Amino acid sequence: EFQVLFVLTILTLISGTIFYSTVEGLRPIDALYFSVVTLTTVGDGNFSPQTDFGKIFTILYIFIGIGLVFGFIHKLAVNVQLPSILSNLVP
Amino acid sequence: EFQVLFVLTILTLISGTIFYSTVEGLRPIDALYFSVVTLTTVGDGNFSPQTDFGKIFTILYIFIGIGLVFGFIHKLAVNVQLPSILSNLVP
Amino acid sequence: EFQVLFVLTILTLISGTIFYSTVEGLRPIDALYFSVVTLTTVGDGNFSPQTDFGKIFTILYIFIGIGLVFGFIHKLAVNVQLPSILSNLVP
Amino acid sequence: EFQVLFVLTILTLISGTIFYSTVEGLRPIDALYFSVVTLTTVGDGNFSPQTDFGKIFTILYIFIGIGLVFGFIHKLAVNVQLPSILSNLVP
Ligand SMILES: [Ca+2]
Ligand SMILES: [Cs+]
Ligand code: NA
Ligand code: NA
Repeated sequence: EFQVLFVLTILTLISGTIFYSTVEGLRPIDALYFSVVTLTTVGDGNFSPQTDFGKIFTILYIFIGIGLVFGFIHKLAVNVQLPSILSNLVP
Repeated sequence: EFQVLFVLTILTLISGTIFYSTVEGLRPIDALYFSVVTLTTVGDGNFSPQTDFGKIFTILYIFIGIGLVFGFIHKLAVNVQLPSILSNLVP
Repeated sequence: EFQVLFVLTILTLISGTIFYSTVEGLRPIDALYFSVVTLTTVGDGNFSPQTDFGKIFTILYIFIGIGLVFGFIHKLAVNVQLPSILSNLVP
Repeated sequence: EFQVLFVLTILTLISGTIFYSTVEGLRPIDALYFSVVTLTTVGDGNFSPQTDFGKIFTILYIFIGIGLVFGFIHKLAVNVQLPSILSNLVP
């Protein structure tokens, strides 16, 4: 579950990294950063896609990627950080 | 369910597209982009409504549209991407 | 329930409106707009508090106000828009 | 529960405050502010990490910290503000 959500999140972020570095001309790390803050809804206060292709892609990317990213965050905390903390609350 | 949430999400986005292109003078694609990142809470780091009508509309648009948009995202992932992935996890 | 969440959301937004217009010097509508996009997590890409008092207040405002605002959105959609749409799905 | 989530949220914010003030050169209050709006997904419309170390750290910080911060907000409202309001609804 967590492994598949992890793999799935990685693939979605790789696609965004390739898209923004190619179409929007961002350095790969900046494309990855933009993909991450976009799908987590944090957003970036400096950059917004400048091309129409970039705007359309971003719209579709958000709708398809938000659910998955939050599912991963949802499990990464409930099935990986909770116990590591819950079990660690046992005297 | 997914079909109605899909239709309902589309109508909400069409209203925002018409509103921002008319009152805030945005090109339609930019108005659609702003509507999408606003209702998904991603936000835009470059544009904020410049008119008071735009600010009031945005406030009301957020309260009314956020629930619907996330319900759609909630189903688009649970009832359309999960199985397509879950059923695909079957050896 | 919806009435109390509505009243409670209004009071929280009035406090933010008074705070930002006084301490950060924003016009009331801009202070209300900032309060709304902050508590809904949309954010504003143009304005961030400029004073240390404003930054501290914003931090506390977010932690205390986010839960309430989303509870209101949660009910405004589940107990006020769903049926109005659900009951309207009945042939 | 609320006490542990409170302590855990504080430690996560202290780490971000130390990181951004050191690597990104922000004044401590600005580093704390950035950490808070980032983990709550509000975002900041003015500042984005300028260094690659800062961008990578922010990506990891978001994935690890978002779940915890929202769990805290989730309990701070359900187990600390609801009753204080619910019990106060009793004539
Ligand atoms: Ca900006
Ligand atoms: Cs945001
Ligand atoms: Na958000
Ligand atoms: Na934002």
